[PDB]
Amino acid sequence: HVQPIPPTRGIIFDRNGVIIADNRPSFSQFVRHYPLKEHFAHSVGYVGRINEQELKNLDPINYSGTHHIGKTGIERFYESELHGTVGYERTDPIPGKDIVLSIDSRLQEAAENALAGRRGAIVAIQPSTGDVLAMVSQPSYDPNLFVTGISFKAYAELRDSIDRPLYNRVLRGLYPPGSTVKPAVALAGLDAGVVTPTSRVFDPGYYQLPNYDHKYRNWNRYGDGWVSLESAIYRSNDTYFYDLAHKLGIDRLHAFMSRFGFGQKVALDMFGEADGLMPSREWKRKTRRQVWYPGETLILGIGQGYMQATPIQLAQMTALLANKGHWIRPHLAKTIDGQPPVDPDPMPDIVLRDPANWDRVDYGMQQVVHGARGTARKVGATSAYLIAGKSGTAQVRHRDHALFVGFAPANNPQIAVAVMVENGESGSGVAAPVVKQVMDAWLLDEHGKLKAEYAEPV
Ligand SMILES: *C(=O)N1C[C@H](NOS(=O)(=O)O)CC[C@H]1C(=O)NNC(=O)[C@@H]1CCNC1
Ligand SMILES: [Cl-]
Repeated sequence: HVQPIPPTRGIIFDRNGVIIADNRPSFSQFVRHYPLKEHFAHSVGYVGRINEQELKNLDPINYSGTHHIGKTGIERFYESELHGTVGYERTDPIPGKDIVLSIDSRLQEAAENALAGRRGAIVAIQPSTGDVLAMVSQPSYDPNLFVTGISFKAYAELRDSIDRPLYNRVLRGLYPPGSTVKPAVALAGLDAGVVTPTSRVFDPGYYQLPNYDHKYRNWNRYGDGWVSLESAIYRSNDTYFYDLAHKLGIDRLHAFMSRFGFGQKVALDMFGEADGLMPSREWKRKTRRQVWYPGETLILGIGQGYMQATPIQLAQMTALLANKGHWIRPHLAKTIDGQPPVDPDPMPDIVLRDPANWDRVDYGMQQVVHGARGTARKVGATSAYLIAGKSGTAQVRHRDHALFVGFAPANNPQIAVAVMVENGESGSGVAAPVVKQVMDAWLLDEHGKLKAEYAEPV
């Protein structure tokens, strides 16, 4: 008599080879094991028993003897590769393909530590390679409770908590990116030619389009005076980008911010990534069926309105500013079966008509943290490396979310981080120190100094 044999699920490693997912022996068959538990619930995901629906959507041959299936995260997206082929009693089953993740969990743990128990999300990207060095969504849960079947009570402890431990804030958490988009908006205006690196704008504390008497007010009521590209970035002036978005138009704004990855998903291998929203004139005609008003473009110049962005879309934009426009999609899976995965649908690189604008916007982001009048100047006083970042706030009872993106070292980008702290208020005061703690753990040795590898200038 012949009898089928199930295959063993592929092992999951981090970027340094620490095991993220084993298989443990049980009797009356292997169970999947997550030896780091909550530190990867939203990155790797988990597996569970196979339901009524997914059984009529799986090979009865290859999945014979396989009673569990990927549910979310990496286990699902690469369920095919991690599964394998069955054997027969001896045709031996070929074990599932092993996956090496890009995440360094010495940075994943340091990021969760930097979040300090607050609800939110942290995403770290290596801009030259696209490796997702960290993917953090707080709070967490133990993925080892669904592998065997989770008690309908313990599920409720997850489901009926208002902190939402099941919410993957990195992938399905959509927030108005706020002031953090202003570097990309500046590049949109600089590219079109409506604004030049030295062209000035007087800030009386408000902006009016040449038709209405209505005033679009600056976050500083009394104004910043004459502001240029750099002054507009390290002070995050709203009137400068009110004026920039006006002279640019939403037709060429939505097109530019789309090439930065806003609108649809950015990553290569992230299950259930929300597209986000980059509003255009065609969207509002479909969705709301009303003509686009020129006042709706000005709120977009400072990252507001109906615009929706996921914390990974933000981090990819941060890596893009670090990468000088070379488009490489973020990806968790570093290698599959020992070779890196290939992007089937790449994104075109962002080729500016004056490539020096990259260094000018980066220098504006650079003075955000280190300038004498930067919003996050206190963060730069405690730094051993140059940080080209920018703080912001998201729009929302309770307060509003604090945001801060940034890459470092500014002159040789090795890390790109985007942080969203729920109800943090001060992008400069809470979200900025979290980036610097995440960036510190990646760049600093264990004695507080910058690593030898990253110090040399290029
Ligand atoms: C961007 O989101 N803004 C710029 C400020 N810089 O962030 S931080 O606090 O330095 O870290 C933060 C506030 C936010 C802002 O409010 N910008 N201005 C507006 O939204 C209009 C002025 C008041 N009504 C809207
Ligand atoms: Cl200030």
